[PDB]
Amino acid sequence: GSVQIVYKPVDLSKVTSKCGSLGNIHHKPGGGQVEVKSEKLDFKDRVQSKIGSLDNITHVPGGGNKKIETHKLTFRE
Amino acid sequence: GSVQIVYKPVDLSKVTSKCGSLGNIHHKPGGGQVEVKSEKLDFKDRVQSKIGSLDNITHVPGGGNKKIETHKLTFRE
Amino acid sequence: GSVQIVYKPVDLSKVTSKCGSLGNIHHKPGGGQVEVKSEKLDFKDRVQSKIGSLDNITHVPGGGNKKIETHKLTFRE
Amino acid sequence: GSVQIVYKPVDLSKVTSKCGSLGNIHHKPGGGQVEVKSEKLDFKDRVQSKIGSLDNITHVPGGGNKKIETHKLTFRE
Amino acid sequence: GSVQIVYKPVDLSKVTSKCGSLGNIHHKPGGGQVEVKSEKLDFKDRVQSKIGSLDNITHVPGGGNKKIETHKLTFRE
Amino acid sequence: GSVQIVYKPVDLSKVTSKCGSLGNIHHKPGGGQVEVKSEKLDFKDRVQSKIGSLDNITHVPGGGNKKIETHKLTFRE
Repeated sequence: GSVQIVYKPVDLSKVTSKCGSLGNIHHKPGGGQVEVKSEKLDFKDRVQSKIGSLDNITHVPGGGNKKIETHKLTFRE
Repeated sequence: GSVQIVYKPVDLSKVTSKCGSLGNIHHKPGGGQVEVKSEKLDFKDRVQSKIGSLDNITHVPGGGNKKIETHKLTFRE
Repeated sequence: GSVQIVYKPVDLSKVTSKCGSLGNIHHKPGGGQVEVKSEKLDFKDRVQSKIGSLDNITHVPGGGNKKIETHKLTFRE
Repeated sequence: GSVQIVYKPVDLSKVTSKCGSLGNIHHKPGGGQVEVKSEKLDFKDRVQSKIGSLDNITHVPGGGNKKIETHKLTFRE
Repeated sequence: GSVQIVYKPVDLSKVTSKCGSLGNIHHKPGGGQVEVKSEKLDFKDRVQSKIGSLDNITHVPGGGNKKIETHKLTFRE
Repeated sequence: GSVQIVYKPVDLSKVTSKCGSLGNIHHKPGGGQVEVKSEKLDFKDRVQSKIGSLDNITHVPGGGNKKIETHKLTFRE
């Protein structure tokens, strides 16, 4: 029993963004309140949690192009 | 029993965005309240949770092109 | 039993962003309050948590292009 | 009296020529005579002149694309 | 009296020529005669002149792309 | 009287020529005669002149791309 595998993906792909300008951008979020009251917190076994936040963000990329690839090859016996 | 596999995907694909300008953009979210009251929190076995947030975002990419590929090949016996 | 594997992915991919200008950008988030009151905190077994934050961010990349690749090959017996 | 002028022409123009081949080209102009007889020549005040020529030309550009722009802004008082 | 001028031309223009080959090109101009007879030549005040020529040219550019721009801004008083 | 001028031309322009080959090119101009007979030559005040020539040229650039720009700003009073 002979197994022969060949894996030749050939990728010539271009992700591009030509952008003349971005210009003025104003972010004016109003002030807020986030009150939380909890008596107990028994976190365990890979628990990820957030308890109380106010997130203000201005993410402005001059081209935010994102390319994600994933190659995977699994062989058994 | 002989198995012969050939894997040659040939990709010549272009994701593009030509954008003359973006210009003025105003984000003025009104202030809010997010009050939460919970007595107990027994989180376990891969639990991901958020308890109390006010998320203000301004995501402005001059070209936000996103290309996602996934190649997968599995062989058994 | 002979197994022959060849792994030749050939990638000629370009992620690019041509951006004439970014210009003025104003971030004026209003002041807020994040009061949290919790009696107990029994965290264990890989627990990651945040308890009380006010996150103000201005992430402005002149080209924020992100390319992520992952090659993986697993052989058993 | 206040004058405010903004001059933002945004040009994203491409002049291109894809040409597989040019190949053989033969120029065989027959010999000629250009006899001129003039008694006087009183040239003055920016006079440009040619008196007697035989012009043989072979202008072969592999892409002779020519882009000409002109921006002009004049302000008085 | 206040004058405010802003001059932001944003140019992202590409002049290109992809040319697979140029190949054989033959220029065989026949011999000629250019006899000129002039008694006088009183040239003055910026006079440019040619009196008797035989011009043989072979201008072969592998891409003869020519881009010409001119920006001009004049202010008075 | 206050004058405010801003001069921000942003140029991202590419002149290019991809040329696979130029190959054989033959220039065989036939011999000629250029006889000129002039009694007088009174040249003055910036006079540029040529009197008797036989110009043989072979201008072959592997890409003869020429970009010419000119920026000019004049202010009076």
